[PDB]
Amino acid sequence: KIRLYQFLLDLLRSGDMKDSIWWVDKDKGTFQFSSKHKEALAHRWGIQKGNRKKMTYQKMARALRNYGKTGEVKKVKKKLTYQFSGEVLGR
DNA sequence: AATAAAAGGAAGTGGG
DNA sequence: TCCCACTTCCTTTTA
Ligand SMILES: N=C(N)c1ccc2nc(-c3ccc(-c4nc5ccc(C(=N)N)cc5[nH]4)[se]3)[nH]c2c1
Repeated sequence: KIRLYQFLLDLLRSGDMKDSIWWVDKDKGTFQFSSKHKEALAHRWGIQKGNRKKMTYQKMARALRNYGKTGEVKKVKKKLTYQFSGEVLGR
């Protein structure tokens, strides 16, 4: 099954949910969620995974935070903003 | 207060 | 057995 960081990168590449997520500086890999429209993106993640419960942005961001140590995705000191690693952006 | 963003410990679920 | 890669639950903290 697809990994969360890959789901997000795929969305950013396709533009399919541009009202929920967008690049801030794509060269740096920084991206930002919509305050008002992030829940619809979280719902889509849960449905893609076939999880038992409805996915929420809160639970999706809980998963995102686990990438902090390994480095695939890091939180940026800006509202609803995160940053992919160079490895993730290259691969 | 109401609302939201951010955090993280801990236990549960998948598929190896 | 026991890690993967989250998911789910609950509580706290800050703005
Ligand atoms: N509404 C808003 N416009 C808004 C905008 C930006 C915000 N940036 C925050 C936070 C930053 C740090 C926070 C925090 N540091 C913690 C340490 C420990 C724990 C714990 N559970 N031990 C919890 C913590 N939370 Se909250 N809140 C914002 C709100």
